[PDB]
Amino acid sequence: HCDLPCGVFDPAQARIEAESVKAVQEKMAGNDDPHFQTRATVIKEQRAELAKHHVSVLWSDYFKPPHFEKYPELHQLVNDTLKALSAAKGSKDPATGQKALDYIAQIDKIFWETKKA
Amino acid sequence: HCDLPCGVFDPAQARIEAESVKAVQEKMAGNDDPHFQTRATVIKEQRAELAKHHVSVLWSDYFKPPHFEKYPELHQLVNDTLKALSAAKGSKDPATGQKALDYIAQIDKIFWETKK
Amino acid sequence: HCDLPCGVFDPAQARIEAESVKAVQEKMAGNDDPHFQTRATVIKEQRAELAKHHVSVLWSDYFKPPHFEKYPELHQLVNDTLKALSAAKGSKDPATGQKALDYIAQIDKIFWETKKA
Amino acid sequence: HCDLPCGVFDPAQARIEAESVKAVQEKMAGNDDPHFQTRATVIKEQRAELAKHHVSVLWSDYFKPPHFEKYPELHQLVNDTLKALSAAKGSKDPATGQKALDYIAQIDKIFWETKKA
Amino acid sequence: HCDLPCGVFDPAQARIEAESVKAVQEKMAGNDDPHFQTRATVIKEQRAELAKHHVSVLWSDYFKPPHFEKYPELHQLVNDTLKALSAAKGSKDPATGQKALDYIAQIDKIFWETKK
Amino acid sequence: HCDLPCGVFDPAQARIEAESVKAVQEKMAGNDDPHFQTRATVIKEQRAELAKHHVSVLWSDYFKPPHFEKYPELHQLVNDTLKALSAAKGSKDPATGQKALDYIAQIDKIFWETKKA
Ligand SMILES: [Cl-]
Ligand SMILES: [Cl-]
Ligand SMILES: [Cl-]
Ligand SMILES: [Cl-]
Ligand SMILES: [Cl-]
Ligand SMILES: [Cl-]
Ligand code: NI
Ligand code: NI
Ligand code: NI
Ligand code: NI
Ligand code: NI
Ligand code: NI
Repeated sequence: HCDLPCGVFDPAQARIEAESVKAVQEKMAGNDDPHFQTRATVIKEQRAELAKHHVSVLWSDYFKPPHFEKYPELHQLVNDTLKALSAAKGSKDPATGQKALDYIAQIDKIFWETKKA
Repeated sequence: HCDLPCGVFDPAQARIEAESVKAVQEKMAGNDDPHFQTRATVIKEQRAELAKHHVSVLWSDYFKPPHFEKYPELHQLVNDTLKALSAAKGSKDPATGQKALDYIAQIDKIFWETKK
Repeated sequence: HCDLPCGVFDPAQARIEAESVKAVQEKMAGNDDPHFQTRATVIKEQRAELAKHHVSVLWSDYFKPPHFEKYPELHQLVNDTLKALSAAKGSKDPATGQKALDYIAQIDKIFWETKKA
Repeated sequence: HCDLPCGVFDPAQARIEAESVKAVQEKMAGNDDPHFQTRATVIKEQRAELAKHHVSVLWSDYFKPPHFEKYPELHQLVNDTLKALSAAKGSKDPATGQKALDYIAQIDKIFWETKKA
Repeated sequence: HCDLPCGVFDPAQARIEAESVKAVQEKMAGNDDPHFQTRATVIKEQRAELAKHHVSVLWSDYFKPPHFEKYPELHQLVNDTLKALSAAKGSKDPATGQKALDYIAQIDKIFWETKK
Repeated sequence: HCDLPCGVFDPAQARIEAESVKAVQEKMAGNDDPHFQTRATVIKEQRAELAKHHVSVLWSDYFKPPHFEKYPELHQLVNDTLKALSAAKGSKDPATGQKALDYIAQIDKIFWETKKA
């Protein structure tokens, strides 16, 4: 995940940040205080950016030609995942955070299949 | 974990980073090229620091006074965990990586108990 | 402070960042411009976060088991200081920035004693 | 490039970092001092990582479905560019930096065609 | 620009970041949604800070005493440029973004003269 | 120091980071372990870089045109300090860390005068 390569990767890193994104979006419906809303927006932006970075590192550093060969939809899925995270940044609606998580979940299934044997 | 509070924590964040530290240590044992050794040292330093931040965060942002009362040894455990990580930082021996992982696993145990 | 170890520590690093937090809280009371309010919120989150990092570093990298023996309340003190910094992140009230300073002043008092003996 | 979106992007950001990567690799053949070699390796790693981040941001934030439609090789080219930057990180040979630059150059031509009308 | 020295500099790094500042200012004028305004404010602050770092770097790491002698006004220009960027940070008016861009263009002019 | 402006500045931030630089240079003379030498090199690059940021910040965000009028050599002084910090990044010799400190001490002297009048 660090590009040594160390060969340690886990889509859980991207998932956990994306789970924070959604958690924040949900908290934003419960407290209309301007200061709270602003801190939530600041922190959402950061966690969504870290999520994007973890997704991108998987795609660049972990996934290799035989994976792209076996999963020809994987390039586009990764791109759709990043754009869903951007749409989450730009939105207070938890449905957008959830969409990002659903995409990451497709990445995680593919990841673990490639880790098998 | 982002201090909103957002309420999402998982010691897996510390864990995966400390696993990377150990993995890098293991690889340093295999290949003595100076350039590689240096890159491994750079990376190990980053990963260990990240792991420390995650551990420090659980301690300050997740754990609360009722937990420190029920687990009177938790402050020292977290301190020892951070010191273990500093020691893995300073070392190429994967056993130091593993010691940090062992301490993290003690924290994870407590963490999931408090989730019940 | 850099974990080499280099042996250069000073709670002044935590203190100056916590002073910035309090000073930003004080400025927010003087200008209701929503853009200023938002920038102040961005800056206060960052500074408070750096203050927490400096405080954690002292506890993990400077203080050692004999210090914890001699000051059995140091563990809880450091935890309280970080929670006070998080409470100031979440607030516009300078009294919260002050409270974080109060705790930092207690750590600073212990620190300099350990530099004597 | 910041994901507002601000709509300001330029592959020159990724190019300039990748030009530093190569410059460092070339400087590494001229001075065998261990300390110099170490600082060069440290700085190479950083600039290659920033290059990767600029390439990834183009792919995720600037490029859109009609671009991927018109350039069906663009996903793979971006992936090859990132791996070339990783191979540059892992290498003292300026030919690896140059390969990363040749890839970025293909991205830059495509970028500017999509910016036309 | 990375302090090796690597010898690669281009005021385009400051420029593109300051162009992003101005672009964000322009967009703030178009859409008064609070969430959007906040995100624009977050981003503008980051981009402006990055631009400052690039400018400060040219000044310390690229420019040398012979340049400061040939261009006695360069120290003040760079200082003014950083202050312009701080002012764009504090403002939603794209004219402040443009002022910072104008100062950067003065630096770029001098920079390319010294490359000849 | 955070560009709000918040009005909290102290050259002690630059000073403590430059002390770390010098202290790391001194440690490198005491332990020839190649792994230690490399970590010391990593840490010294980072600390020196933070010191340069703190020095630049004072010059850009704290000092103002009347200060530059009263101290016409302040511009060159700040430039010299940053070049001295870069020279210490590039060196193992503590004399270079010391020189960076010497310059910082001169800025600190001017700073506190401007806090009086
Ligand atoms: Cl890797
Ligand atoms: Cl939290
Ligand atoms: Cl230390
Ligand atoms: Cl964008
Ligand atoms: Cl340079
Ligand atoms: Cl300020
Ligand atoms: Ni890795
Ligand atoms: Ni959180
Ligand atoms: Ni240190
Ligand atoms: Ni942008
Ligand atoms: Ni450079
Ligand atoms: Ni400030």
